[PDB]
Amino acid sequence: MEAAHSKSTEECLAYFGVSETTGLTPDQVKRHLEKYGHNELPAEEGKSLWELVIEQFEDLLVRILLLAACISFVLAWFEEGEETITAFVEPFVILLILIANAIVGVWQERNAENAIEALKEYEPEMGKVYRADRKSVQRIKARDIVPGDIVEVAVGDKVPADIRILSIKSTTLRVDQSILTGESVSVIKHTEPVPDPRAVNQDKKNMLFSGTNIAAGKALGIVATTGVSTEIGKIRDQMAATEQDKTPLQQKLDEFGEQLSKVISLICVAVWLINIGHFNDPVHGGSWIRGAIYYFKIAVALAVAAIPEGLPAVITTCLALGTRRMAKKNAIVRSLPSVETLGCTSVICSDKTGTLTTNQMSVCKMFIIDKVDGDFCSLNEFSITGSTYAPEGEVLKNDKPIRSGQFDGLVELATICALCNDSSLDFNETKGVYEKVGEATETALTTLVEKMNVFNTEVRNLSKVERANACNSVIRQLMKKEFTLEFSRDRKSMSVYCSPAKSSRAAVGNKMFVKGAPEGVIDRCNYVRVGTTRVPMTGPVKEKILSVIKEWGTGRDTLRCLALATRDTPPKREEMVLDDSSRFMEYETDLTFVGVVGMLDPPRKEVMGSIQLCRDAGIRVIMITGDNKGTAIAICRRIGIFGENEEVADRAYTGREFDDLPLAEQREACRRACCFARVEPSHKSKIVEYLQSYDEITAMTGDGVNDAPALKKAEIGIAMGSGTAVAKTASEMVLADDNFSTIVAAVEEGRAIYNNMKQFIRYLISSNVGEVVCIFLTAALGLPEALIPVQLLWVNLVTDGLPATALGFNPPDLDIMDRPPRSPKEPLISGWLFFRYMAIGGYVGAATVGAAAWWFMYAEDGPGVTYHQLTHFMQCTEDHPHFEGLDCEIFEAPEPMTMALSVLVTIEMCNALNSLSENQSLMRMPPWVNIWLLGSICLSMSLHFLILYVDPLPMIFKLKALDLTQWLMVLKISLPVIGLDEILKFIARNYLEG
Ligand SMILES: C/C=C(/C)C(=O)O[C@H]1C(C)=C2[C@H]([C@@H]1OC(=O)CCCCCCC)[C@@](C)(OC(C)=O)C[C@H](OC(=O)CCC)[C@@]1(O)[C@H]2OC(=O)[C@@]1(C)O
Ligand SMILES: [K+]
Ligand SMILES: [Mg+2]
Repeated sequence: MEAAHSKSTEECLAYFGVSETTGLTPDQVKRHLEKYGHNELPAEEGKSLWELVIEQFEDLLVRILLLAACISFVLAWFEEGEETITAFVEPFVILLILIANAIVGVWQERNAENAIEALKEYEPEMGKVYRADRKSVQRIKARDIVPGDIVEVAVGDKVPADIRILSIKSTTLRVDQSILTGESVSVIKHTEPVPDPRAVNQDKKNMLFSGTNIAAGKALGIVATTGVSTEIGKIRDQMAATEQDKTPLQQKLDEFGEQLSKVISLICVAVWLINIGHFNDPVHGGSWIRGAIYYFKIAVALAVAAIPEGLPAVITTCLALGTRRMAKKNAIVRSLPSVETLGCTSVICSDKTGTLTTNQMSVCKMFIIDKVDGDFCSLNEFSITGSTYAPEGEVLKNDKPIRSGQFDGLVELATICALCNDSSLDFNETKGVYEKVGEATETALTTLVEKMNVFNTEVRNLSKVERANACNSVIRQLMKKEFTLEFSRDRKSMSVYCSPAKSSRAAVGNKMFVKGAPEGVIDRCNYVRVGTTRVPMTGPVKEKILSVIKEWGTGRDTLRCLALATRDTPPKREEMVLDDSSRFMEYETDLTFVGVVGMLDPPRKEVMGSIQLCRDAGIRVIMITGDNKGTAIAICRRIGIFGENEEVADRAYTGREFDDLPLAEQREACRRACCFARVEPSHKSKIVEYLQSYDEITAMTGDGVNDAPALKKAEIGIAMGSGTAVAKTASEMVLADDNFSTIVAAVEEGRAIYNNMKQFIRYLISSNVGEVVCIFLTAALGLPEALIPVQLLWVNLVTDGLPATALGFNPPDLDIMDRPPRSPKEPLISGWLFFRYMAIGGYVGAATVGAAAWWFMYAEDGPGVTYHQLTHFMQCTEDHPHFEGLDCEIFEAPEPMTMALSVLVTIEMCNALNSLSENQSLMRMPPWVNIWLLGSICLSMSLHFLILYVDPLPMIFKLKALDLTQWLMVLKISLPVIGLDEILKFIARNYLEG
């Protein structure tokens, strides 16, 4: 029964055909179970260990690599491991990488945490029902509860289903429902219907929501909805229906892999068509099986050359280290790839209280009526110092300090503040500061009362722990608080009914003290207090009171205002019914205005600057607040979201205004809006959707489980460190200190990170371009393998992987927050840069094949063949008494492969430095600029020598070291690559726009 809050207790009982005394019959439970299912959210999504690894191998590059391993493996068993038992080495290495990458997947997944699963923490194991088969109450499993059940809850109970309250057995029922409504304090429940079928949850005063807690009391209810139909259930389903898109880099890599298969596929065909002459060859006289093995030794080399096998390790280690750095700056990143999206944020939607502001409220201003005499009216306005909750401060009139007691209107103002107040103070000895007990707003009032000391209590001789509530306590001993009419939002006030306590001075009698939003309260005043006198409420006095309130709330003060008032002749006690807040407005009529208080919830100190950084970085900032629209706007002005004199008619909206627009104009509103006041959790999600319709990258804050769907949906959901576990698990990032400026500092890192990622991605991939060239020339010409997969893998995982991660530590651009957000569709390599790596790749694939061949042709220690057809090396076995007077195993020699492997290594070290900066020459941007980069390069070079010199490894790698001179040639060949990009860098700077 979705609409139970709007129905009476009788109607709900009749809807289900259940007695409040008996509960459901066993039959009814049977039938209700079948119709409505069990009371629980669905079991976790479907992914198993066997399934996990299949997903690890859906990847296109991973798929190609796997295949490569197989061909490698055949080559092993069908080539003599008796000539070289270092042949079964190649197929093995490949497989291993694939295992690591799949183990990466399962460790990451098994340690991941689903937000929908965090919801289930709000499901109690048990619940209590009355059912017909037994007279006394039954403790049963909560999942066995069914709609129509007569349920019982009490102090400490987590509420098992969405329940329409029937009967409150205790004198009062208080509920902690902060997780659903973000109401900080426990709230009173009642039993009467709530008229509006479209009432938001905060106004369903007669409902208990599944997952919340009973803070006090005891009550009997009827279950309205269960399982997926509850409020927390609807939230689960929104989340589950939310597909989170791939990060831009993820997309670009899938793009790469897609295209990389296509290219590789093309290259294979290419190979075979300059070697199409193999068809004009005689059927007999050729070892085909050696020719076919040749196109497969080259096939596996190709797959290995093209794939940046070390890239996922480098990407993840840079993000990891960025993350550690972010966490020292209060930004706790939950999703490693989020760092990139974070740097892309173009819109930040942020809650105000506690993140743009301190949520540390104090009363800064107050006024009472000084005099009313015709059209003449005079106020007494005061100011109050001290911004903390401490009793430290003074009251000032026209900047002069005054004694509050001297003003009759103020002793009454204080007593209203002291009594119309469910909050208090307490002094903490551990932290050494005063702290709030209750709402921030009301606690500001009890602080105000302490500063006013309106009876001049011997306060000087008072200790701190008792100083906290000292002045308040002498007011609480003057009137007896009989009962209180709790705040509700239909009337936006609350009141307390007091009788005179024992009085030495016989009072007028009972009083009601009320405080609330000024408009409503003031309208219900027929009198204004002037000192101890009372005068009828007139126009000039009203306008004067309201004009000041507007000033304080709407100007640079940005103060939240409460009107304070008392009812001098309340209804007779016996004529009041306290079980239905519907009547409380009527009880709070015919009041006398006594004063207004203005309190401030100040911006965090850093928030000013951050809003300006966002302006500088072209990031829109959207405030979401509970303030009225006029004060929301003013607060925006105060923190720089709006200029002080900027016209913001079309950039500010209330939930009410926003809903009243047709869908088209809701969307246009989101294009420019920077302030939403008094919204519904509904709206956060809608706002995100709209912003995504402008292809925005939206960060969005939240902290309750009611925020969870918007967090899930935003590109970056941002949770509060002090918020719910559920909100955190739905977020890409948690703010350890709740501070908005932490968002902005994380966006900065995200940009710095990605820029450095750009460089080592560009670098590794450009190397793979190169390798693919070498492998291509090997096959295209018909040379002995210049490079082997065993070697190429080593280069791609290790020797290039260290400068790659070193480029992760490229110092950041100083203007990195003076540029607009990066387009998510920005290609990593395109246009002109494409040409640059097109050229560099063409170089290294020639350098590597060259040195290998230079060992063969134009040789000092090689066959020394000057310009011979050592492209026909394969047919040297039978054709040696035909052509060669020389040997033939010289074509499987290590030294050519290690000439190639050495020029590859040396080249990439140089190209790492060309990669320190995209276009800045090492003229203006030296290589010492990256401290760690120069360091890492020297380490890989060691590792080069290690596979050249340490007794086990050379045979494994088909390598043999080269003496004092053969390196000169390695350097002759490989060193120039610097001069190439240094030129192409010069070009971009001076000729194309940039
Ligand atoms: C890695 C090895 C190379 C050989 C490769 O195939 O990558 C290609 C391809 C996949 C693209 C190209 C490569 O194409 C070429 O290199 C031209 C053909 C040369 C053939 C080689 C032998 C004849 C990238 C590598 O070329 C340059 C010149 O660097 C740049 C870029 O890659 C990126 O932007 C990096 C993405 C993380 C992509 O054009 C990319 O596809 C597009 O979707 C992008 C945007 O991805
Ligand atoms: K999200
Ligand atoms: Mg919230």
